[PDB]
Amino acid sequence: MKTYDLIVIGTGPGGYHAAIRAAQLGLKVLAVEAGEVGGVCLNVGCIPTKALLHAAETLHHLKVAEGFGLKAKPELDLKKLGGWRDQVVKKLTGGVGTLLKGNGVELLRGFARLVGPKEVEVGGERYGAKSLILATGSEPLELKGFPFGEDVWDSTRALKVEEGLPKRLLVIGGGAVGLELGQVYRRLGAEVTLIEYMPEILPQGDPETAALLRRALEKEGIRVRTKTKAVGYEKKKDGLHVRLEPAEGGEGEEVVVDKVLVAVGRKPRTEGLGLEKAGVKVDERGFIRVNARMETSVPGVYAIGDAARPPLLAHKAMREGLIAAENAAGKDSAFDYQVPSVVYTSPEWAGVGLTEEEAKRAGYKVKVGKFPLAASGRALTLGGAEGMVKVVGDEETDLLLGVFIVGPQAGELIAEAALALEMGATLTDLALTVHPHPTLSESLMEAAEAFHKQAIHILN
Amino acid sequence: MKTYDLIVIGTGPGGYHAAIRAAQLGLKVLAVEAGEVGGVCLNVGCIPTKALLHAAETLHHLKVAEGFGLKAKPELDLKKLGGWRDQVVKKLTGGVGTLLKGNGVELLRGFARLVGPKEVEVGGERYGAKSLILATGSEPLELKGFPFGEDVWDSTRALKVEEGLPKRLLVIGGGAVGLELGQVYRRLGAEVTLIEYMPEILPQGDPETAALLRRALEKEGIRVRTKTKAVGYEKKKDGLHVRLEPAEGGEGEEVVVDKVLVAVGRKPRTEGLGLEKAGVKVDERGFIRVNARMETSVPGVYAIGDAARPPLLAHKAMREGLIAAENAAGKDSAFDYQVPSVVYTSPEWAGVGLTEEEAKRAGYKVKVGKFPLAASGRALTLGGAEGMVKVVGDEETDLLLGVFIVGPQAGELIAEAALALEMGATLTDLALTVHPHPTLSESLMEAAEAFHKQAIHILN
Ligand SMILES: Cc1cc2nc3c(=O)[nH]c(=O)nc-3n(C[C@H](O)[C@H](O)[C@H](O)COP(=O)(O)OP(=O)(O)OC[C@H]3O[C@@H](n4cnc5c(N)ncnc54)[C@H](O)[C@@H]3O)c2cc1C
Ligand SMILES: Cc1cc2nc3c(=O)[nH]c(=O)nc-3n(C[C@H](O)[C@H](O)[C@H](O)COP(=O)(O)OP(=O)(O)OC[C@H]3O[C@@H](n4cnc5c(N)ncnc54)[C@H](O)[C@@H]3O)c2cc1C
Repeated sequence: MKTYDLIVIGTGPGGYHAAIRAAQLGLKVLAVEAGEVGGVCLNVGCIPTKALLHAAETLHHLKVAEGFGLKAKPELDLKKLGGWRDQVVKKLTGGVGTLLKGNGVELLRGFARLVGPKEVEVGGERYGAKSLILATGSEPLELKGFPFGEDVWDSTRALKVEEGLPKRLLVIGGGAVGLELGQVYRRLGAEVTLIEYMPEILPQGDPETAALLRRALEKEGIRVRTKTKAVGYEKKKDGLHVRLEPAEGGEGEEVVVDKVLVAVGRKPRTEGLGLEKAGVKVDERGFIRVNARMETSVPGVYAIGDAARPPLLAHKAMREGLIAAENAAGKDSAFDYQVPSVVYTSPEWAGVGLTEEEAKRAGYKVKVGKFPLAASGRALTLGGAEGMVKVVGDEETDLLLGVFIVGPQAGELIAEAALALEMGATLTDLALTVHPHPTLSESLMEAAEAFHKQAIHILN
Repeated sequence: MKTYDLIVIGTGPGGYHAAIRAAQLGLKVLAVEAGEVGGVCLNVGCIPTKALLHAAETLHHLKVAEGFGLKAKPELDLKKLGGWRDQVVKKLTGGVGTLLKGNGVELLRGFARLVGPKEVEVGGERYGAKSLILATGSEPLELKGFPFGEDVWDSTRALKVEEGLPKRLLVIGGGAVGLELGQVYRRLGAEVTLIEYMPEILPQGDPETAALLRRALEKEGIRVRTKTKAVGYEKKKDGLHVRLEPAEGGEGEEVVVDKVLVAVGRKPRTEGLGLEKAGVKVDERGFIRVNARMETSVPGVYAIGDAARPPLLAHKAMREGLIAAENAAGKDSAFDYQVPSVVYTSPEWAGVGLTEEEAKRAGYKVKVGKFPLAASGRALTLGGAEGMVKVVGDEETDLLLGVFIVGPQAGELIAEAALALEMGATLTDLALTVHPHPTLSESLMEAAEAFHKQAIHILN
């Protein structure tokens, strides 16, 4: 049995961050990976999806561009697009491999399973360490009545646009994955229908900005059906006849499509991992129970990322990996941070902090400030202003509580909001910062001014 | 004589901000404008230039897009482009006019001249007020040997691309104006040579990131010559023969172009304004002398924006207008803010805070963190991925001192840095904020980690 200071199972965002940070702190690390280095985000998630979205937005904007004299007869080669997507993925996963090697981390390819609290079995061989970090991630959640197959795709299959685009696609799930892939397919020419069980898409996010995103997608032809669920389907020669019903059940309604993309969630990869042999507690949902130090019920064993707890986001997994690594190295670290969320559709949607309802539930005297991109000079110079910024704060203390953005570059602008929350910023602090003009970032400053009823570019 | 609580001369960014904020505070305001409402930024500066840059970037990106299957046969109608530029300007200036009216601000069209400390003459009529706010802005600075005319353009003329593109253009000035218009013309097909008197472009900005921008421009075919000046020219049959020399004087070198764009600076519009009749002191350069409250040598008379002092930026003028208005309303406000600066070229350049040299002179123990966009996953998904983020801080206290960025969306990312500085953030604070992945904003977080020698995506 080979021994190390730390064994990390999984090399996705969380796992490779843990391995590298642990190595920087002087630990001898072994990283085990059953598939491609880089995990879901780099191979079949964040990266390939953002790549497709960029190509789709570039194509889409050309229609807007006709407005300023740019006439074009764009021809998109899907095979070439798929090739570029693959190249981007390869460059990034290769880069992580080079990073692991350069940091002295040993990389073992195989499926790891615990056989004890501090012993892992891989390919019949045993490996041990005083610390273990479980970063096994998640997988597409299956939906009753829609088993994955040739006609029912998961997000991974949906990425392969070069394998034939369906004329009609039904997307089940109004979360980031469904919205993003849905828009990609629409912009590539497919008829797209998206259904969401909740009253509004992005159910956990601010309903107002989420609604604006839905409206933008509807304007592009995507049929969005909220408070709706898909019960099952029947395969016929003319396509898949899917039965739709109201959220709480009711009168049936049929929709016929060629393919179905199921994006209703993720399932943590914690079964068949040997956790029951190590004493690691798992909750009813399959998530490994952890505290703020990312430590499990077993001393010296940590869990991070999608396998540990929602939200299922990459930057969160990355930070959790650093925390677990630092603690495995003997430090005293803990996760207590504001986690932003972004949807990379066009316009983008981003949020961080508390929604109006959550702030109210928390006991704050909620007050909001809004700034429409229709009043943004920068948005106009970019060919059109679609979106808004909403700031949530306490009117008594002036404390900033949350920020929600819908529009171009929302994902880049939300970092300013995250920093503001981490610094305990007030709405006055946000308004007092001199944002450059003209920029989309200015909308945050103006939304803060609107909160105080003194915005300049809009009547208060 | 008609009397008001406040008279604002000029309706550019500074002027209309002062007029509106004063109105919000209950003052009876009169705003005087000799030309188009909205000033330089909205009519012949920020807005039209950013619009042209966006069109040029959309066209340019098609080359990179070919890399992912996007085939196109672009055709740019310059007349249509100019028409769009005009539409954007008209919508925004019309918007400011609507805001002034909506706020109860009286708008008088004409050229105002003070005739006394608190009295202004317009069109032969007299107007008075307890407070006066001077926001007359600036105009293109003329260069010895290059009087403006048919062959020597100022930025306003350069905006009119629909009036014929020159085969060869010489741009004098390596500031934001020269760089931006130079890139617009190059992307539109012109041969472009740009010269800068100082050793590096963007002389007051971080030289490291400024040099990367220069190199990016040179890669696009723009010939950039620093430490160089233009002495004069002679109009011949084959074009304009311009004599160049080392900035400090020396052997001459001739360059032949069809048109020259002079972008060497601005001159404050303070002559013929009646300041000598009111007792308002002006410095050697023509700027109205003001303190942090934006107060001039005459109680009750304030000056803001380009007419008051450099840097000559829109967001600065806007904030100064708010300060002046608030003080005119009886409050106690003062300008003590970090002012970011942005160049909207591709890649963009942005900076805020202290450069390494300025921090060193300030007495800080300078330490820096750098992160290359070549290591950014998001940058790769957007195609080209060139640029870098540099953070400047104090080693002993960990205090963030300055941030400089060169790359896509640099101007949108700098607001986070500005907020950080206003909040007294340390490099640790910046690194601890969980930035969304994958985003370009992550580069700031990673540059902070690099400062501490523990960045994950690059070897330290
Ligand atoms: C289509 C799509 C788009 C997304 N877009 C975004 C986005 O834009 N932004 C964002 O923040 N998040 C996004 N996500 C979610 C993001 O991908 C995840 O939050 C992130 O990958 C979680 O990292 P992780 O390290 O926990 O796990 P994972 O990346 O899943 O990696 C776990 C790794 O462990 C390996 N592994 C598992 N079990 C074993 C075992 N027993 N032995 C050895 N190796 C094992 C796996 O093969 C894998 O490589 C997206 C997800 C999808 C599906
Ligand atoms: C090509 C170009 C691009 C630029 N790009 C940017 C950029 O991207 N970002 C940025 O921050 N800055 C940019 N600037 C600079 C920015 O435009 C100025 O900083 C800003 O306009 C200054 O605002 P202001 O209110 O002080 O003055 P101005 O906007 O100049 O407005 C002054 C107003 O006063 C009027 N006026 C003057 N004298 C009188 C009088 N006696 N009576 C009545 N009315 C009078 C003028 O007609 C005018 O409308 C750019 C400038 C140029 C030339």
